Amino acid sequence: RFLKVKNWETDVVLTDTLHLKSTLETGCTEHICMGSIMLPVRTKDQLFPLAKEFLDQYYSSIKRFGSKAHMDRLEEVNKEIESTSTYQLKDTELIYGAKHAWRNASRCVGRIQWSKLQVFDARDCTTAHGMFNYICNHVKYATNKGNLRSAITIFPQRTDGKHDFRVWNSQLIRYAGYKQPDGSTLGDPANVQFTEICIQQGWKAPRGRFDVLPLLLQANGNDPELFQIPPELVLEVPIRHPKFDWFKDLGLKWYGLPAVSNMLLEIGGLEFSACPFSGWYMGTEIGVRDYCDNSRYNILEEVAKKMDLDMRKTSSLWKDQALVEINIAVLYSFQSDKVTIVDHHSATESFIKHMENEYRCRGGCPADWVWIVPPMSGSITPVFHQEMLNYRLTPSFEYQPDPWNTHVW
Amino acid sequence: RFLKVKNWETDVVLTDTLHLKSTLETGCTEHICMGSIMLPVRTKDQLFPLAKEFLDQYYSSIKRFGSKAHMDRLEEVNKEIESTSTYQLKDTELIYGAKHAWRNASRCVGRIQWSKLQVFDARDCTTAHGMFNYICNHVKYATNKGNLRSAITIFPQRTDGKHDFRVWNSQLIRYAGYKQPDGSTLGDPANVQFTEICIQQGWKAPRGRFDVLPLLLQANGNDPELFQIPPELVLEVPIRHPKFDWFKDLGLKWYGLPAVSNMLLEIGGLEFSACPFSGWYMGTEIGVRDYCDNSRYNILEEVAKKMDLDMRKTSSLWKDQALVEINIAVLYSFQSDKVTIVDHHSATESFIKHMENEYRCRGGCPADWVWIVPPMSGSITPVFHQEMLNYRLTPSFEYQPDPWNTHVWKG
Ligand code: HEM
Ligand code: HEM
Ligand SMILES: Cc1cc(N)nc(C[C@H]2CNC[C@H]2OCCNCc2ccccc2F)c1
Ligand SMILES: Cc1cc(N)nc(C[C@H]2CNC[C@H]2OCCNCc2ccccc2F)c1
Ligand SMILES: C[C@H](O)[C@H](O)[C@H]1CNc2nc(N)[nH]c(=O)c2N1
Ligand SMILES: C[C@H](O)[C@H](O)[C@H]1CNc2nc(N)[nH]c(=O)c2N1
Ligand SMILES: [Zn+2]
Repeated sequence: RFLKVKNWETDVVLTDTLHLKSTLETGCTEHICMGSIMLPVRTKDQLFPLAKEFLDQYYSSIKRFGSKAHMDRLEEVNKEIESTSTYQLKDTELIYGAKHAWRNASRCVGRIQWSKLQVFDARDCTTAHGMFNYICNHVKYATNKGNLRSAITIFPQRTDGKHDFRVWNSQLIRYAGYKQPDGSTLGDPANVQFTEICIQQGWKAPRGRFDVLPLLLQANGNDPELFQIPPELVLEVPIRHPKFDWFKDLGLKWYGLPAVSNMLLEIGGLEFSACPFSGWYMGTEIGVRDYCDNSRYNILEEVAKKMDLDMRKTSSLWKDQALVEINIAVLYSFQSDKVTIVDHHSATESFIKHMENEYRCRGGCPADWVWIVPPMSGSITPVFHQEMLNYRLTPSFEYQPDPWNTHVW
Repeated sequence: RFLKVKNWETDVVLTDTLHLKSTLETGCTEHICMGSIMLPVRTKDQLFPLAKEFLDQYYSSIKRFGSKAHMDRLEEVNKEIESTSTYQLKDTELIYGAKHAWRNASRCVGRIQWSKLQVFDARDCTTAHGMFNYICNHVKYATNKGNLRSAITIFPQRTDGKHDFRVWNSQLIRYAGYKQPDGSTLGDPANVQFTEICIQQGWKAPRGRFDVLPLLLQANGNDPELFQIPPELVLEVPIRHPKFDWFKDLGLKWYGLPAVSNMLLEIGGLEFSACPFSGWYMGTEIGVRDYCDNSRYNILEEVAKKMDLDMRKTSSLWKDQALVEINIAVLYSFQSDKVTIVDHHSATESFIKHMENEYRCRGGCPADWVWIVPPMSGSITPVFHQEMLNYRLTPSFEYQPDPWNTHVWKG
């Protein structure tokens, strides 16, 4: 019932009690571990337990548990659900809920930052043009001229499930991908399907390698609509290397603002299906994953060639050498252009400190080791040596089906 | 039931049915995943089912399930258990068992090789001197002048748990570690406690940075005895770098033969508490873990110093740079001396081919992602992108308590 986690580098042992407050299921059983699997409406009856659980933790958090104001709010929400089949969160609850969904995100190494989140309440939004406005304002606020600030914008909650708000983009800012007669892929291969949806809905694709995609926004269950984000709001960084003068000629760039927009925020049983949120990048996300995944920009081969490495045999570690250089360049470029970025050493060191705070202050910290350990140089980061327990707490961010599969036109 | 795994790089989807044969528990529940936890006397009653399950598996593998020989062997083992409380494996069953424990080892990336395992049957062994002789022969056979061959030596099984055979070394070949009065460590800090035991038992320590430890061997529940492996049997590689000529002057070397000696082999309910096994290295085990863990040789700083990397900010990626150079050095050095080694790209690519094969022919391949993914350059290896299912099959290799924690000293 009480669980221990050990760090094998430092011998520090922490005791987890927070897992006993775990609501949702993991995918694992006593017979099988699904730890490495990527992906493993509410009737009146289901909603009240969920609301009570949430309000209890909320009132506890402001040191008012069992107070008249606590009991009063529980009755008010109970009455509202009994009458309307749903309920509305107070601003204070919504903010607490959003901060806690981030605090609970077991796959996020950046959670030391969880209490500094700007929450933009977009529950009064009714159209896609309204959504576009809210999103530009979020983009501009979060970007802050390179001095990035964490933010989330929360559109109206699901009702009967036929009037869903959705941002169809997987992130607010991404690059288009196009299949060519050639048989190869121009731009980002991850976005080929989405790019085609944009085209089939009207978008004039410039057909380049780094074309910022249009937002495709769905309000109130309606057909989604296209908008170009003002370019002056999309802060991009040209990638150069501090030692290699040829690096700029690869013609690489990335965007400054990582902003996930396809997830669902669950607070007190309510479901916010459009809740784009953003922070700032850890360097490896771009340099290792975006640039080097075989199925992404896949640039290792071109870079290795320019370095004049021996690509005859895997054992020369030519991939590993090129990988480090690409990642030095990402960090140097962002740092030179004064755009907030964190390297994997710094971010994992901060996460270990955050785990210790959470264990000391909350009795635990759900973490998914498979996600938390950076995709390069794993064991030279402290997280590699840290046992982590993974479990699901609410409020939470959850995955949801891509809208093009669900939506009826 | 069927469980699917997806490779996110290739979109190849595989279907597991083999998990239906898993008996042991994982540590996980519906409410918690213990996937990153390092470590998550049998009665007759519990023994016959375990024997039967094993012999059914063996007899199926040789295409003799339900034969007279299968039935006679069940009857014979049954009778042996009831009368003597245990039983003895036939040589053939021991071989099959040890190969399968390797095939089932979900933390092992090298399992493409599982069917090529030399099994040395050391069940007639009775003394520590006998164990020493068996282990020297294993070392010489496995080493094979650098052309490494996988092998395992299997000492007598547990009886009442008061008469255990144990190799106290965690690996047959490892370097001493010595804690100095000033709190620094000479040699391998992983081996400090074990080094202290060896010293106390009477080992004369040379006190250098790469002193091969003596074997500390326990037979039949007796107090363990020290033995020095003949140095001519301990193949070592001096580490140098193909471009950096100062690399040699770091004074680094490593041994060629990775040989785990502290695990317990379970076959058909029987427990082999001393079963040292060996293969060949994947470079990262030495270049990443042994050399660069903060709690091991910890050479990153000195290497990066000598490379004149910018060390004042982690964001220069100096550690990552020095890490790649060290790992190039390890593979170059082994290759130059003709000692078998595999790089992490080759080994993971082979593992994925092994895993796909296993899914087709066996219905699955239990794998622990946390261990299988290499400790550098994770996502440029194909295993990073491969979903894996982890479950426990027998025969198996298991952890067991360090023997200095449990041994009853006879004096
Ligand atoms: C402030 C700087 C932040 C850093 C450095 C950071 C770091 C990261 C990284 C490296 C990942 C893994 C992404 C991947 O590999 O696909 C991630 C995932 C995630 N983060 Fe953060 N994060 C930050 C801010 C935030 C914020 C502001 C939120 C929510 C308000 C958030 C919630 C999440 C969630 C829910 C995931 C899992 C996403 C998924 O499953 O695809 N993070 N974080
Ligand atoms: C032949 C070449 C082999 C290679 C390249 C290889 C590779 C590896 C590696 C890299 C590990 C992880 C070690 C660590 O990080 O501590 C490992 C673990 C393991 N291997 Fe292998 N292996 C080989 C042969 C063998 C053999 C012959 C056996 C037994 C017959 C074996 C059984 C195991 C077991 C039980 C583990 C888990 C060890 C633990 O939990 O500490 N492997 N293998
Ligand atoms: C808020 C935030 C900050 C930060 N530094 N990084 C992120 C993650 C963003 C930026 N880089 C990857 C992207 O994550 C979204 C996709 N998450 C991984 C994923 C999940 C399901 C399916 C596919 C897939 F790639 C989000
Ligand atoms: C047979 C074999 C081949 C091969 N290439 N590698 C190995 C593993 C050996 C050599 N390198 C590390 C060592 O692993 C032994 C123990 N594994 C780590 C471990 C397990 C439990 C607890 C702590 C701990 F560090 C074994
Ligand atoms: C199959 C495996 O779970 C998958 O490749 C994971 C591994 N770890 C990851 N870790 C992070 N941070 N992001 C990812 O996309 C992944 N992908
Ligand atoms: C806490 C964590 O499980 C631990 O550090 C693991 C991670 N993955 C590993 N993987 C391998 N191959 N060997 C190891 O020792 C470890 N250590
Ligand atoms: Zn699990």
